[PDB]
Amino acid sequence: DADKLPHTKVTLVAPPQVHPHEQATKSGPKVVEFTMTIEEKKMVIDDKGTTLQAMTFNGSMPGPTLVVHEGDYVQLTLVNPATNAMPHNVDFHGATGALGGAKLTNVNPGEQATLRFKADRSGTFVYHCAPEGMVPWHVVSGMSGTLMVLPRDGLKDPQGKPLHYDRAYTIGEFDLYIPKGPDGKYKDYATLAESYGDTVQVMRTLTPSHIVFNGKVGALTGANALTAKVGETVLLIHSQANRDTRPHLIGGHGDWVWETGKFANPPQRDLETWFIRGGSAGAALYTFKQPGVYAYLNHNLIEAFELGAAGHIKVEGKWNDDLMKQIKAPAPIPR
Amino acid sequence: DADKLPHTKVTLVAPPQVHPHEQATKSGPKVVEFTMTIEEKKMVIDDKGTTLQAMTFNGSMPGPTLVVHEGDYVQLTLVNPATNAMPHNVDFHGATGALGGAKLTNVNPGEQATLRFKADRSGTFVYHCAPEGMVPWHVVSGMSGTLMVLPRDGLKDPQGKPLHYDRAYTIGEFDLYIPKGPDGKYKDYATLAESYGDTVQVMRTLTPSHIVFNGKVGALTGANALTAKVGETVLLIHSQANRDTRPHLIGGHGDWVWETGKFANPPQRDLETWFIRGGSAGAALYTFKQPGVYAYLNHNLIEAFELGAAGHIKVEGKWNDDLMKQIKAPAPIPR
Amino acid sequence: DADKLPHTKVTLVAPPQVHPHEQATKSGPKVVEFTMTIEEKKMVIDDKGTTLQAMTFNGSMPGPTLVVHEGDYVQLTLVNPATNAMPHNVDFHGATGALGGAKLTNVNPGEQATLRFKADRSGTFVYHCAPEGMVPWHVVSGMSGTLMVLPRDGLKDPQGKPLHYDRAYTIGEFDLYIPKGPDGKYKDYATLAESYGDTVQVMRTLTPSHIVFNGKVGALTGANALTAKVGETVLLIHSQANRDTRPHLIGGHGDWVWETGKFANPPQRDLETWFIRGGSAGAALYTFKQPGVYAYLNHNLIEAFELGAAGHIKVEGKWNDDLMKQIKAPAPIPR
Ligand SMILES: [Cu+2]
Ligand SMILES: [Cu+2]
Ligand SMILES: [Cu+2]
Ligand SMILES: [Cu+2]
Ligand SMILES: [Cu+2]
Ligand SMILES: [Cu+2]
Ligand SMILES: [Zn+2]
Ligand SMILES: [Zn+2]
Ligand SMILES: [Zn+2]
Repeated sequence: DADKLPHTKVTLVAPPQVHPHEQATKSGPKVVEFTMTIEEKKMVIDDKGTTLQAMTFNGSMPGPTLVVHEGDYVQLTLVNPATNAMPHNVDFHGATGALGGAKLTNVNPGEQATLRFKADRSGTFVYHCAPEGMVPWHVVSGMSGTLMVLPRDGLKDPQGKPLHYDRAYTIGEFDLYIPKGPDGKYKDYATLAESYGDTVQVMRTLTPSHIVFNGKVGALTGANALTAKVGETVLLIHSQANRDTRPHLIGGHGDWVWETGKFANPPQRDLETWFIRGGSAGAALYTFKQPGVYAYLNHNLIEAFELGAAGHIKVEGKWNDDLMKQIKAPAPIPR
Repeated sequence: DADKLPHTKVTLVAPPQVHPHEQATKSGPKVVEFTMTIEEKKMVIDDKGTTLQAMTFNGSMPGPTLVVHEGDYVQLTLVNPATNAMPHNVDFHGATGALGGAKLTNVNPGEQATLRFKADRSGTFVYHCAPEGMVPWHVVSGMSGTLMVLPRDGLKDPQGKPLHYDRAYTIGEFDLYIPKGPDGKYKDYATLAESYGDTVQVMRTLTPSHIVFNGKVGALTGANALTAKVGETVLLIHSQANRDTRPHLIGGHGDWVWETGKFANPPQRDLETWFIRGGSAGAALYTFKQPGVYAYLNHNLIEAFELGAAGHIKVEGKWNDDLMKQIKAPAPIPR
Repeated sequence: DADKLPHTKVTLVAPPQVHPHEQATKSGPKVVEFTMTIEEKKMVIDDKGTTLQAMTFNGSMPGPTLVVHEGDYVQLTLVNPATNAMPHNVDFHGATGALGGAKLTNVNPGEQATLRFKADRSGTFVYHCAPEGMVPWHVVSGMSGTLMVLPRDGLKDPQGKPLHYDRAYTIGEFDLYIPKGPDGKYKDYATLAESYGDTVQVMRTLTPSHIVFNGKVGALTGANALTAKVGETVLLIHSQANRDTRPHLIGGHGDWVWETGKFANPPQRDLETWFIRGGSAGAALYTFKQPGVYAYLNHNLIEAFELGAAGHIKVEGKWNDDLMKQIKAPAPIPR
């Protein structure tokens, strides 16, 4: 039992990376220790300077991804610094009991707490803040991320054959509800508490003002695009703690996808577009076969291109004419 | 054939309970007789006294759950009392032909009819009212429920091993479209017919004013919370006849879930959040491992906490520190 | 390799039909040649004369369905006539690389191009136009359709047993965003370019004005209903390039359904309602057992009956009292 098991300490990393870890392991169960510190801050979320009175685990939207193996215990120290204004907690969907841990992690500014639970189920699971009476506001303002519980012998296909990834990326998709004033301009609030009432009103319309990957329009574009090479297998972890989304890799596929995010279930293959239910994290593997700049996006194209739910993946390597060839380039229609 | 088979008479019960029944059975096929009586009534749907000009099977939202086994015949007498104002009918998604039965059950006030069909497919299926030219209005006003067709040898896991539940609960989730007047207050209508035009306008926005379990905000909370004990397996039947939803048990899981609701298909395990397509009923099993008060809700948290799509499950038993332990309670951050 | 393979030329047909083809085949891989010509035109989309400044492949919403087999190459000549005003391209979700082909098929009016790709994955896949900076507008205005890549040995059930259809129908479901002027009437635009800004504004609300099958309210009703007979198996291909939908056959089922649309995955059986993710095509088989006029629709009933997402299937044959019988017709309630 957990008091007799070896402990290990994991250092988290900022999205869209994921901290180093093993897939299949010869290691036995451990109590894996993590720490997160809550940061409330105002963030610029689009290219015209709109701000969000935001709330984060570890300073980022999403929070960092935590990786353990089935049968490990997650032991998180949750810190709420006195520089914050609101109480916070955490609800791990991967956990069993006490509202996912929320009941045992209620921290006011200047407080901290330590929760342990058993990661007895494999998969990608959302975690998110959930203070009594303020749940949706904390979630939509940025307080969510992914716990990935890998099977002890790695991922498996529907026939039980081994699957793997060579790199992993974590994408959180955030439906935002930014209020507007009488002039039709987005409101800028001096404090987090001042944004509340107006935000609730926008939330109740069910219409996001912005839907962003990793905290801002274009977060995963340009110098910040995801990268890969031909022949590399990428795992794309996609979390949406509040609202449905439908990920698609343009010019690629989901080779093996667990859209409900639970690795004891067989994956589906060859997907064009998959579905992440609001309140869950899903996972797709894809092995790149062509070089070039791919778009990874929500395939409600309005939500992607107008509202912000789209990123890029820049892939190195040799073009393959067997998979795709320009036979005749654009030219005048023969008369 | 059906004319030669034994008949049986089932007495229905009000949601969220489900009438007594066997799971696996040594019984052969029967014609299972049911009766439902339509009631139009005005209902209070939230905590500030908003009303809905409602339409129900048997007086409740949802209608009662009807349970048979694969190969039985359902024989429903549908009664429309003269005290009602509108014609009604029923469309069983579990049935084959004549618009699910709608074409054969058109009853004006003061009329009744009796439909038989063969329940040749296992699963949870929506039934709902569907009068020509008035279909969405009758559905959104409350006229739906679940037919559960159990396999004759009970539920099975993906390996064909037996699954069971110890108790069953039926949850209907209702997207409501309550109109508002020039003062921004919800309108109160003296008759059902007077609510129609204004409701159609709100429906066409696709934005529910309220999204409730079992007919009202808080229906399944307080003295009306669902109950269980540690070690008990609960079946949660979830119907949504009009709009998608994404059920989640906070602090629990879907141990085995048929989110499309069709028991001949293997279930998925370990789900955090599952998806009920508008126009379907799904089913989840969960075995409680921790005591305490769980929330069962739509994980669009705005739809749950702002609009009403959330209930509670109060669970008796002994806490398990292996699954979850508070290691350090909330306390000042060490300086 | 592709340069050494036999070529074949397919003549496309207008939806809701699908061009003649084999299911299981003894044929080896071919380069299958297709041509499509883009047509921009103004279309009447409802029964009160509302117009859409539309954009189509081959003159129809959806574009025609293209059918090949796994291991074939699709070789499409894309023509953009000088009578069109906008540049166009095509993104095949069934293809690997260069944004699905979009990067290699950018055609201005008066130009054409020829793309080849390998159809290495079985399933129904969306194709759609995707010009840089104009993607959602081209999609929502009508520029999408289905590529069906059949397994070389036909469709298979979860046990690997053979499945087939006797006829196939292709349904595209289009979320439209028609602007309105100060009088609350739908705007009519003299050119395609004039509709742009106003349409973007409506798109950003995420609320369709109309949601139609095959380009108009009632497209698949009356003289244009789909047809079948008792004992015939129909394949219903359903594409939605932008927005989720939830198909349902009223009085029927999805006997075998691939709702993600990818034939290497086992289908689900007995579905009441299935789910097509925005940005995908799905496929259902159903064998008719009762005659009569069925409704095939999106089971958000507001989206179906108010906004237009519903069609009819008129089925010939003999009624079966075993599956369904009117026991007592509507009559006065006994006193
Ligand atoms: Cu918080
Ligand atoms: Cu949650
Ligand atoms: Cu009715
Ligand atoms: Cu229905
Ligand atoms: Cu175009
Ligand atoms: Cu696409
Ligand atoms: Zn690799
Ligand atoms: Zn039990
Ligand atoms: Zn046949």
